Amino acid sequence: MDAYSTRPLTLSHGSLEHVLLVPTASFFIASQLQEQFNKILPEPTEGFAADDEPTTPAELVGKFLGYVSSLVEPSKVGQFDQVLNLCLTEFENCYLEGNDIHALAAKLLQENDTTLVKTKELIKNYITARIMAKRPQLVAIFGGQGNTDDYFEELRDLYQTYHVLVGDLIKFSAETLSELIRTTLDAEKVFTQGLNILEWLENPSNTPDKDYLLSIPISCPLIGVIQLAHYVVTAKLLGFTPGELRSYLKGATGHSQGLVTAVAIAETDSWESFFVSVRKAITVLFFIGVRCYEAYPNTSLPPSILEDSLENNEGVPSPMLSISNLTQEQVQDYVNKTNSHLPAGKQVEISLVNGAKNLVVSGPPQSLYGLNLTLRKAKAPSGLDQSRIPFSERKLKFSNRFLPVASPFHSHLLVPASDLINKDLVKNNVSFNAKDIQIPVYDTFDGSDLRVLSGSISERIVDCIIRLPVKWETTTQFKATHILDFGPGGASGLGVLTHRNKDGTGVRVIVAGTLDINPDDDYGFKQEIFDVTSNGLKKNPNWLEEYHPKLIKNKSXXXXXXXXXXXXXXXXXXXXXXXXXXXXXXXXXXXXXXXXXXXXXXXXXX
Repeated sequence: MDAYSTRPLTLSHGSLEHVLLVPTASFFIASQLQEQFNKILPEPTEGFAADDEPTTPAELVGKFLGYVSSLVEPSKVGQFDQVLNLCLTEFENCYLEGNDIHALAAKLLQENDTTLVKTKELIKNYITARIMAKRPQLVAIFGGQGNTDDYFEELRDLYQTYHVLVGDLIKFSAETLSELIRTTLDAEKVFTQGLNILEWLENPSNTPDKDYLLSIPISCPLIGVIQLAHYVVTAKLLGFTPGELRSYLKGATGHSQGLVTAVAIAETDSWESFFVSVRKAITVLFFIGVRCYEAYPNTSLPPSILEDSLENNEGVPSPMLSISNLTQEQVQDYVNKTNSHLPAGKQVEISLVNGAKNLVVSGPPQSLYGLNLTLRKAKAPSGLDQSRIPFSERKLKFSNRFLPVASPFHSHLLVPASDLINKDLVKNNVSFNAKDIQIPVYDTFDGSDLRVLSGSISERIVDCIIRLPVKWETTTQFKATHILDFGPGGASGLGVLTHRNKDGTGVRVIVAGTLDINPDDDYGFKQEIFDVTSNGLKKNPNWLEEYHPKLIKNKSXXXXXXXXXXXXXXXXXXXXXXXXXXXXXXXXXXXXXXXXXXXXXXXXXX
């Protein structure tokens, strides 16, 4: 038959072995849902309604037959089992020819209309119907506590897009976190919304409110599942085990809420050493959030503070505030004045030095709001001063919107949860952290190899989160060519903010999403291809320093140009060219042939 509706493509007439089963296909995608989709095709042509490109209905039929299919592996009768295979195999050498159809997402971003939200289904209509009852240098960086204001819906846009690669691990894990609530007693009263996360995925109706999805021991453990499930995605996409992913690594160093996710994943060989090492990751972040929340509880803020936080567009004043693009220890004076008027119980300290400019500060939120008060002083409303002597008298610029962390990590006041949680991690049998880490993971501060046990390493894991300053620049210090990210949420989580720090080097690609913004950090399809290694600028080694010989060996002649306008005017600049220079000559009053016949009054003496 044919892939109809104005862009025809063949779907094999089987000569009475498959011509008889297509009447159970031909009207079947001729539903009114595909037939009210086709009067929109003449005048507002193909803005919607796939058939926008002739692959898009053949995968929509490849959706539809495979989704009203047998739907079970003890297969409902072979009608809805075998013609799926031919409706796969026909496509299998029609538009990919090997090369793993995430490359066809690059083909969708180069040939037809620029759709991504449509592209996500034709991933899913392939890969889910791929499993319907037939047919089975690198530095990793882990995110966590990013600038990602939902932190959960990307898992919702993981389970929705992917059902093959993630449906296994959730059945263990989503039970397992609910299998931990009764263990530590009175953590239930810390967890007053219940941990059946499955129905949060099953419906957006009783998916809970996002701020209480933003409460810390809801945010911190599931984010690690996203930085675990995507690692199974590429293992399932590249046909690999995690050891075959751990074989192809040289970095594997991530942020605070993903460093310990990178810790257990380095000593992970099999799929069978996987889920036993997932419990290294569940029982930390579950216990991490429950210990610090008891140390500093959330309080309802005085709403007198809540007004002026809106006019400066700082958002909710949640106790984590970063600054933008000032040099350090200027603002420490403003810390020094505020910590002077503060008593000892609520003094304020700077957590992070992430990047050369941005500095994260954590502490009590009133005093964090109190820091804004003197930082609303010395701050311009962004008026232009590059006209009159910018680099001598400037009033500077800021951007200090808040961060939605509901427990002030990397601080000093939250000491007793540190020594308490490692008792809790002693309590269950998982605190080995032996030498079995293969890839040299670097620290979130001063990246030692960390196979220097007699550290009892599942004790360092927590003061690295709640005690320690990070200084993220010296965390990297790599020798790579490209960099993995597993940023939990968008093209925003700790990949773009790392990108300023490195130059002359990698064009790093992340796994989450399929967007692009510029040919700087493009992603979506570099994980699943061949014969296209984009290594961009080497602005150091490449473009550096060289003089140069002639055809018969000279020196070029010596790069230092010269061209003024009140000295150079005549044949007394001719001698300036006589030694070794790049002489220019203009602005000689009149241009009425005088200084023009005079050009050859120094061109013959040149």
